[PDB]
Amino acid sequence: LMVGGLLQAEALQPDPAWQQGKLDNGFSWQLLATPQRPSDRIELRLIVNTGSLSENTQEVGFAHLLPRLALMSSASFTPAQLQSLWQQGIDNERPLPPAITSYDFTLYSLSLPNNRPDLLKDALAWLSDTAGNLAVSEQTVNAALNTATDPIATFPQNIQEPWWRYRLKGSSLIGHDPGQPVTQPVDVEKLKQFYQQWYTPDAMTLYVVGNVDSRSIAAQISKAFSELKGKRTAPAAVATLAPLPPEPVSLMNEQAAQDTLSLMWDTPWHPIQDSMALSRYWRSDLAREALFWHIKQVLEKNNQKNLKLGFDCRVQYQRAQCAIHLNTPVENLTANMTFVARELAALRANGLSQAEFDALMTQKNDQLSKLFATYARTDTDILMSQRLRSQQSGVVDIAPEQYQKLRQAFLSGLTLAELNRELKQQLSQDTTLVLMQPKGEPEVNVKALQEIYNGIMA
Ligand SMILES: [Zn+2]
Ligand SMILES: [Zn+2]
Ligand SMILES: [Zn+2]
Ligand SMILES: [Zn+2]
Ligand SMILES: [Zn+2]
Ligand SMILES: [Zn+2]
Repeated sequence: LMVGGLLQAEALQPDPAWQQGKLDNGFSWQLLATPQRPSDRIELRLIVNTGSLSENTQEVGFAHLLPRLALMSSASFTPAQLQSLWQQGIDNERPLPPAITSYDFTLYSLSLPNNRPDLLKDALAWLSDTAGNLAVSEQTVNAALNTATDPIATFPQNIQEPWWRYRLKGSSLIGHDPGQPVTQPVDVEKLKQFYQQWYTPDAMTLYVVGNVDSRSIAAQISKAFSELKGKRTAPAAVATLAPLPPEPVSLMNEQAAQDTLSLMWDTPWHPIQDSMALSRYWRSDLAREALFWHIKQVLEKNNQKNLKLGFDCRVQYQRAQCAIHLNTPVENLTANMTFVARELAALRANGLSQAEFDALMTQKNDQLSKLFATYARTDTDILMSQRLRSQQSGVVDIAPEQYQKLRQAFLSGLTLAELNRELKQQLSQDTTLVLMQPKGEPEVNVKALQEIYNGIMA
């Protein structure tokens, strides 16, 4: 017995449900078998770490063009077979385009019916044709440029948004719009060289979610993709944004019905490495949720003329963006902004009441109790999008039993004082006012609006 009287956190566990492997050429794959979704569609995603940032000025639009070629013709397919695949390759809801191209990636997507081994074979053949034997010729390029529509999407979905144009300023993404048309006539030889340079197996990951046979599909993936050649000499491009400037701004927008004033915060994102970071993230997230929740409730009890409120957070380009959106006619803007700003001032100073906190925590405890019920009811495409979001944005995916344990301990440990301090800290960082106006609406003086706002927040 040691004579003393008055004298760590566990490692986070990656979710072992996600089986992973690497082929000898560096091709990566990840598989989530879903026997709880035995009849749901099989989702396949091929991410290639090649986007518009890979393009020099003689290659503008090349990354966006390549996937359209893959829809004109594919080496393993007759026209009839290619059409048959794609007629049966789109999800029943939240359908995805065949490919999405962006600054630092291209994403190919197929959604197959359940219990169709033939279509799984075809899907893998289409994806391997695309990955290593893309049909790049004068004939396919001409055909692609003469389509009535553009089946290839971008991320962000609308690069032309005045908000996006503003947000892009000071970044490395300028002059690399991912959906730009190619310069014609196309140097087909240069296009093929670009494809061979940048479509290398070490820059690819295949993801599969569904009630599949994990033993046979691993073997099929190896046989489909192990012959790909090439290696990147440098790390793949990573798209990064500059910090959001602090100044208020008005942006005219041609699709807006009415104004949206956004109260925004933008900060560097630090991926969660350990349990302590996880807890800090959850405290911050819950404060954000609490505030939105509280304002929504106050609004339901105290109607404000023509106000609709929105709230969201995203992690993208290594930045965390959290926004409160006030959708309002311009005639009601100052009143509606004042309504929200007075809530923020009160929450900054005093936070939640104990009763409000206890309500919140009952609700969060309820949601946690529903964890596995929610999971069982989750469509394979949602499982897939969650995984890609985790992977692309660096937001950690942990074993669900560990999640349940750590989240329970977070909720049971959290005090009013702690949540209110987090609220105070968050709201003590100045917001950034971003006003979107409809085209044709007289410009609002956002400096004046900022002064009014500053008055309330004093
Ligand atoms: Zn022509
Ligand atoms: Zn396009
Ligand atoms: Zn938003
Ligand atoms: Zn309040
Ligand atoms: Zn689905
Ligand atoms: Zn277990």
